[PDB]
Amino acid sequence: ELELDEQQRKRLEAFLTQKQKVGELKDDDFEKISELGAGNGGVVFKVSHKPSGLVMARKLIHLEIKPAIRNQIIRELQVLHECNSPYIVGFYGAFYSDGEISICMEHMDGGSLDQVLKKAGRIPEQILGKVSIAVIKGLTYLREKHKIMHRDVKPSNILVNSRGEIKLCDFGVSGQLIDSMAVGTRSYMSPERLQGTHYSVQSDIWSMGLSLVEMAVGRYPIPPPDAKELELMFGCPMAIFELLDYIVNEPPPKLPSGVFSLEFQDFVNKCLIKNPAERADLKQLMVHAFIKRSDAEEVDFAGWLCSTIGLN
Ligand SMILES: Nc1ncnc2c1ncn2[C@@H]1O[C@H](COP(=O)(O)OP(=O)(O)OP(O)(O)=S)[C@@H](O)[C@H]1O
Ligand SMILES: O=C(NOC[C@H](O)CO)c1ccc(F)c(F)c1Nc1ccc(I)cc1Cl
Ligand SMILES: [Ca+2]
Ligand SMILES: [Mg+2]
Ligand code: NA
Repeated sequence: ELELDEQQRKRLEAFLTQKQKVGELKDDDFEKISELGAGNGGVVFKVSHKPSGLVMARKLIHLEIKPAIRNQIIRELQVLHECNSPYIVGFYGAFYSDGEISICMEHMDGGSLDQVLKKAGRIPEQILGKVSIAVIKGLTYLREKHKIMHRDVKPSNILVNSRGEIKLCDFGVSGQLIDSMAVGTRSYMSPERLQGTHYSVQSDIWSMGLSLVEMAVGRYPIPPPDAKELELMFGCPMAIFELLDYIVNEPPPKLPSGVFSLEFQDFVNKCLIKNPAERADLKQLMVHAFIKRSDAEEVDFAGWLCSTIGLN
């Protein structure tokens, strides 16, 4: 599942060749083009790297900490130069400057899936089959090649582009950056992680499953939509601490029946089993009926995406 396509192998080669031409990244070398969005502790800009002419996405994480500390995150982040996969957002470099840490990456012109979902309303099952393949492959890659688990799968961390690529970002490559930060939503965290118990890649599988249900139905799915909400949805509020308690104590969300294929409902159900030991693992998901069916479908993801977000 980590074997590269010809077109994929080529795109990777092109990104690396371009990358080699970029030297050490420095603050003054960037011109801001626009604001891509912001989280609970970071802002992201679309920027031009003046010298190279490359357009990048630059994330600034404003953090006030001794030169000692900062210099350590920069060190761990250097691992990103080794994360090369069609399913992982490309990295250019990381530097510290005037209080904030900068992480420069490949700009994804389709933005993140939370943005796409807001535009689309809900994302069709066949499109989510391709998204599922990408996420599982991206997680397999991180695990196999870098012994890293993502730790923060959610729609805003899956990015897409007009070429039809789907990629993960914001994965836990640096332990120190994770600690020095660590308030990001806990709303996609597995029950085991919320309970302080057992967490491995199994926990990313839960987050992917919950993210797929949200994108399929068009709404964060906890607590479940009542009969009349589903009726308006297809024809066919809780405070954060209340929501995390719900996740730990109540049965997992599921897709509504009768609108999605049984293979897709079964796939999400296997990702959402509360017991991480019973929950499917990457190897099992890679050969799940829904994944095999989706891999065989010729889905024009870029055409769907471009039409939907009005790209162009
Ligand atoms: N490489 C990139 N290309 C295009 N858009 C990007 C890229 N990286 C980030 N973005 C956008 O920038 C937004 C802000 O990113 P983040 O600061 O990581 O916040 P978030 O992921 O939305 O929320 P938190 O901080 O985890 S709660 C994302 O939601 C994406 O829409
Ligand atoms: O950025 C991260 N989380 O979201 C930040 C949010 O803005 C906080 O509110 C993050 C967390 C831990 C870590 F180890 C990283 F490497 C991170 N960033 C990160 C990882 C891979 C790539 I390719 C690009 C980036 Cl940027
Ligand atoms: Ca400067
Ligand atoms: Mg993010
Ligand atoms: Na600056």
